[PDB]
Amino acid sequence: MEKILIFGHQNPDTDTICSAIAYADLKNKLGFNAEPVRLGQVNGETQYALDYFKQESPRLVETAANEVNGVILVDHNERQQSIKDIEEVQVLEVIDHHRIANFETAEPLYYRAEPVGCTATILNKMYKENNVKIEKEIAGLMLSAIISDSLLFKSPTCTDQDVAAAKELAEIAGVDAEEYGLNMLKAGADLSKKTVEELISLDAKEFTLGSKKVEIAQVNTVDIEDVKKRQAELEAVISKVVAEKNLDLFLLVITDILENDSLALAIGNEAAKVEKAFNVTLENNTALLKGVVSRKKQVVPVLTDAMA
Amino acid sequence: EKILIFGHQNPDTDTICSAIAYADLKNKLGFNAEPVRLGQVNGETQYALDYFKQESPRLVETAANEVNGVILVDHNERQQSIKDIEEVQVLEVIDHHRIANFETAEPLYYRAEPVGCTATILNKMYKENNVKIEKEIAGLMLSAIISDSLLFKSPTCTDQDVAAAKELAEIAGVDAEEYGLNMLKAGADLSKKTVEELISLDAKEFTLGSKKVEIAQVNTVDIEDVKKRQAELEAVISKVVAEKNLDLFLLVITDILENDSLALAIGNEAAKVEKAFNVTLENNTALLKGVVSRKKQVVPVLTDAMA
Ligand SMILES: [Cl-]
Ligand SMILES: [F-]
Ligand SMILES: [F-]
Ligand SMILES: [Mg+2]
Ligand SMILES: [Mg+2]
Ligand SMILES: [Mg+2]
Ligand SMILES: [Mg+2]
Ligand SMILES: [Mg+2]
Ligand SMILES: [Mg+2]
Ligand SMILES: [Mg+2]
Ligand SMILES: [Mg+2]
Repeated sequence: MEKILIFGHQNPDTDTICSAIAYADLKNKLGFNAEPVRLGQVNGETQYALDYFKQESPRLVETAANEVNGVILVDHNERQQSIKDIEEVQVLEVIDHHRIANFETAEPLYYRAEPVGCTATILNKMYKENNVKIEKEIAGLMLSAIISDSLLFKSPTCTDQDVAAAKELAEIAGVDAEEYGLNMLKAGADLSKKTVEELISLDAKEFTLGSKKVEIAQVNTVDIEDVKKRQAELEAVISKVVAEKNLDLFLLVITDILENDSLALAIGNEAAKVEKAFNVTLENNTALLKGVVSRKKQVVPVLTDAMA
Repeated sequence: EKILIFGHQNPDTDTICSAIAYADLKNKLGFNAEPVRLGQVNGETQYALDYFKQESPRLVETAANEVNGVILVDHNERQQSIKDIEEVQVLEVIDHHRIANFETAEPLYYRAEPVGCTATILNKMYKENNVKIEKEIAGLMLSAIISDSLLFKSPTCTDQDVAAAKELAEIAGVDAEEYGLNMLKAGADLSKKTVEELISLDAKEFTLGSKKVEIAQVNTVDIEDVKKRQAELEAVISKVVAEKNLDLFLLVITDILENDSLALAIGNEAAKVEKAFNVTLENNTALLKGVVSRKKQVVPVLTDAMA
């Protein structure tokens, strides 16, 4: 039975780790041969979930073509967010909830994207479609992904489907979603103890917006000022990445997850397009974005329109 | 509120019938959809609309003057879609092709399955939403499946396609084999067709690596009947190659009873057809035994060969 690898994006988050584990479980329970893997270090929010539910971290890989011919992507599609040698393997399936870009196949495939708040909400439907029981620990990881992506049901990407899926999965997992979820989210927002290099990379994604090359990184914090007081250090590492990767823009979004507001720090030739996108004035490279917490819903679309 | 649903340029039975069927499902669920088309209805699709007493979808050239959002069926690539596709939001895609030249600003509902026909996916969607398929609509969906599968002979045809067709033929009240052989024959009637029509009726454009390609297909019950028009075919094909700056125009002339095709290849990259199929072009043509599917048996190997 031909082996496949399943993985999410570079700089993995809880949905990218847990949705890879869950979809590999659904495949293997149906008699196939899948291994969930990861493309970077597990963050502290995800580690809390894996520890709580007694599950192992997926194996770390740098490339896939040395191992397999076919892969499945979860929680992303764009080539520059994926594994370094993505061109060298066949993408058999994608299960995702993002915009589509920089993604091509030579052959027909199973591509399933729904504009819901979490990839795991889609995988929940797929377990039921295939008459596979969800084990307690698997449901716990799927719940963890929904809580992470929805910021405990506060994010504007959260839908009635995500809420319903979380209710089902919390019951299967044997946990109170609010109590568990608060503890998990707090494990991820712990950060006056992280390097600025980690801050700008632990939830960074690259994009192309028209002709322009862009990186958008986000930090969950419970306090904007204990990030903002490090602006000189943040500018030094961000400017280095801008030069090395030839970026037109690096946008750091520092989100207060308990107030649902964000501070932007924008560096690069196209920093003024942030002003157009959010109707905002950059002063000393920053601006407050009130209400903005979602990169896929509230940052990527307007930044595209402003840049074009 | 108002949305348009449509398939590819040079519409086939799946593109017309899946647009009609998905609009029906949206409308039965309380939404506001109209199915439209991007080109003239072919003789196969016309046979189906006459048989099931259904009108042809309204022909449109642009969408942005009418609506803000659209739904694509049976395609995704921009160059196969409506000319002003960049000026509207794509809300959903239901499809069974490779993905390319397709980008959105926002998340969307994208549902592609590597099955034999878009209508096979829509059949599942009616069930997921608990909506009854009307007799006339089931016949159109059936027509789409028979068309894309060449009466269950194409290698794209899966067990899901066969199962869908069996349910829909029962709802439609027809024998699939008898109706299907007749419908397919209606599209294989090339007697009143100009060579301009022959190379455009079922033509699709692609970019394969960095090479610009057009692949047209024609259904026949006698390859040699179209092969005797080769000089006239080469005239119109070469005109297209020049006008569109193509690296390759490939005409695939398919014997729908024998499951073989004759290739006619014109353009700088014609020799890549020899590599893709392990054949030798003689006077610009080569027999491709077993080859009937563009999405499964032509596009992938041509892509490899041209890389
Ligand atoms: Cl009519
Ligand atoms: F995610
Ligand atoms: F089709
Ligand atoms: Mg993610
Ligand atoms: Mg996600
Ligand atoms: Mg996430
Ligand atoms: Mg995120
Ligand atoms: Mg079609
Ligand atoms: Mg089709
Ligand atoms: Mg077709
Ligand atoms: Mg076709």
